[PDB]
Amino acid sequence: AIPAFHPGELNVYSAPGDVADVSRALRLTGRRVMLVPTMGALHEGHLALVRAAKRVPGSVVVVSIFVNPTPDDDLAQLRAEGVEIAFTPTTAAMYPDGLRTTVQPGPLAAELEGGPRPTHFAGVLTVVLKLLQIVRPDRVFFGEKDYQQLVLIRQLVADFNLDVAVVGVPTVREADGLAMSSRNRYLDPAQRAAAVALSAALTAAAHAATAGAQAALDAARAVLDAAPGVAVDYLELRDIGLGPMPLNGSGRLLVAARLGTTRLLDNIAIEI
Amino acid sequence: PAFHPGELNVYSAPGDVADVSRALRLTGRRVMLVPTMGALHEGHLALVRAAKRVPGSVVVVSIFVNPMQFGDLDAYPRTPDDDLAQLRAEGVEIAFTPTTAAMYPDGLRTTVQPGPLAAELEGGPRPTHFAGVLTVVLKLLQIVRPDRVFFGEKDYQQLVLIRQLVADFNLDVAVVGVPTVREADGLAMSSRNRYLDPAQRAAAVALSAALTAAAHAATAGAQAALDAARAVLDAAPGVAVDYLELRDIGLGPMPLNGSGRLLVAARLGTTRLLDNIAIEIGT
Ligand SMILES: COc1ccc2c(c1)cc(C(=O)NS(=O)(=O)c1ccc(C(F)(F)F)cc1[N+](=O)[O-])n2CC(=O)O
Ligand SMILES: COc1ccc2c(c1)cc(C(=O)NS(=O)(=O)c1ccc(C(F)(F)F)cc1[N+](=O)[O-])n2CC(=O)O
Ligand SMILES: COc1ccc2c(c1)cc(C(=O)NS(=O)(=O)c1ccc(C(F)(F)F)cc1[N+](=O)[O-])n2CC(=O)O
Ligand SMILES: COc1ccc2c(c1)cc(C(=O)NS(=O)(=O)c1ccc(C(F)(F)F)cc1[N+](=O)[O-])n2CC(=O)O
Repeated sequence: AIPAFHPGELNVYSAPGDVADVSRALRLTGRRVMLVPTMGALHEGHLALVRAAKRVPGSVVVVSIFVNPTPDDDLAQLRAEGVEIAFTPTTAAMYPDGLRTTVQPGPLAAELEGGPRPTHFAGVLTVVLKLLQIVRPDRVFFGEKDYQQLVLIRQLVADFNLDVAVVGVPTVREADGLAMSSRNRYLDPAQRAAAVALSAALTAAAHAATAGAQAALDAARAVLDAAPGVAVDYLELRDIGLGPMPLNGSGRLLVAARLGTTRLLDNIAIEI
Repeated sequence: PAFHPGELNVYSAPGDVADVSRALRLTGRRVMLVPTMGALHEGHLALVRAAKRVPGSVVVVSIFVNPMQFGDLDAYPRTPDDDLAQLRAEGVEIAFTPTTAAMYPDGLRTTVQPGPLAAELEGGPRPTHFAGVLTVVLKLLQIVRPDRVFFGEKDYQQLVLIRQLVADFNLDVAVVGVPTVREADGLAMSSRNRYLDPAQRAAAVALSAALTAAAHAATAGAQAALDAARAVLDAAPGVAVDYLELRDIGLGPMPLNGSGRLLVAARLGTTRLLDNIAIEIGT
């Protein structure tokens, strides 16, 4: 028997087998299954992931809420957007044999964010793989804010021959350009004001780039240097797959910085 | 890609087999995967026959000597003509024969990291071996998307780790272990048996004799079982034992209770032979 599912309502499932069965049944009825993986505390960046998923014709949207080891609020937000499935497993349900077979990323995981957090991406890719196998979506949606993460997921998909489409959704930003993040609330007024330097550096670089890569890097560095209390961890221009930047062509510029105790990240498309 | 039913269709491109598989599954057929490294013998054909018995099945047999799980690699026997001939004789409809470049276009990048079992027994001296195995098996399962996948029980550790992969990454496939096919004297079928000279082939009977001796001795307890098997191994000329271990059936971090598996590995000249058996303690 398929678990109960009411079209056009929010249906909540905490058991991996239940969401798996419902998803399978829905695919067999027409629908194109979309997955938006989250850690809850839904914000406007997640709204953008959900909206992108909703507009695929014949979509049913699954939003997972899972913290790797309000809910009331999150669920009402999903209802308001017309999401039909929430998948809300316990740690036990995801890891019933505990930590055992895992995903080992390629060497990109050791670079950039992998310096301060050398095992973080192993966890991310392990959980993303599991969610993909459980839900079996046609398309999975991620923000571009965590660009290295996104690139690693694309590697996962290519490397293990997964049959899902990975969709990256442009970063949602505050009115001054600060990339949305659960961390922004912690900034005091001076830090919040300084934090605009990250996005201003990157947008300056993207426009400076007609004058070449060095001009782009030097423009972003100059903007970051205008900001007090912004400790830059890295500022790197790479190809779009995060290898070495080619002489000209498309790239990505990534920054990370610490403001007081808070780490912020941002990145942007660059054309040289 | 063309699929002619009742004939052997050989596909190298992963995309071709993936498409044929998906199309079959959508027309009601259930897809069975028999993943092998070639050099096929009657034990592999037992896998195929098992798979064939599943009502409405279509059987895919993969043949791929996976470089990521190894002069070792160059030494592995390759007999593709015999292999395809045997499959056609068994009525298999799909053989999947990918190139190394098709499987590993980006070389080694994302991989499967097994749990701690991979560092024991066969894995202790070979620390990446089972990573290589689980990585290729994951890939073959994603490509083919079978309903069921079939392995022999002879490489029991490998089988258990595959069960762990399946569980741990929520794969939607049933894993089927098929009991080891044996020569008339008891010797486990293996693509490595061809490397036994006549004397070593005679002596090799000691593995299976030891294991069956232990399974019967076990009414007298674990010590009697192990000591029976050791005695048979010790009486055999030219058999050098690498390990003989009685473990719980999952080979996991739990002591032996009523049901165990007794594992042996031993070298005959340069040939390393494995075997195992179910053991019931006190029966
Ligand atoms: C489209 O615009 C944006 C802008 C920022 C975004 C997002 C979208 C999404 C996130 C985000 O979810 N961050 S998250 O750390 O909660 C997270 C972490 C891991 C995973 C993954 F699936 F990959 F494991 C997903 C999410 N997630 O919540 O989409 N964040 C950053 C944040 O949540 O702080
Ligand atoms: C059927 O004919 C052949 C020919 C060569 C073979 C094999 C079979 C199997 C291997 C091989 O390496 N198997 S193995 O990678 O599973 C292996 C071999 C020896 C050890 C040992 F524990 F002894 F070190 C471990 C493994 N292993 O399971 O990691 N090799 C390569 C080799 O022995 O170097
Ligand atoms: C206990 O002694 C050892 C000795 C070497 C080990 C390890 C343990 C573990 C690794 C290891 O995982 N290396 S690796 O990440 O490059 C790796 C991972 C997976 C695979 C495989 F293909 F098999 F899936 C191969 C490698 N590798 O080493 O080529 N390596 C090889 C290394 O670090 O280069
Ligand atoms: C039902 O009866 C049997 C009896 C023995 C079997 C099989 C079936 C299947 C195999 C076998 O080797 N299958 S396999 O080609 O996928 C394979 C090849 C090499 C390795 C190695 F250890 F070298 F890595 C393992 C497997 N495997 O079976 O886990 N073998 C073992 C062998 O040929 O040594």
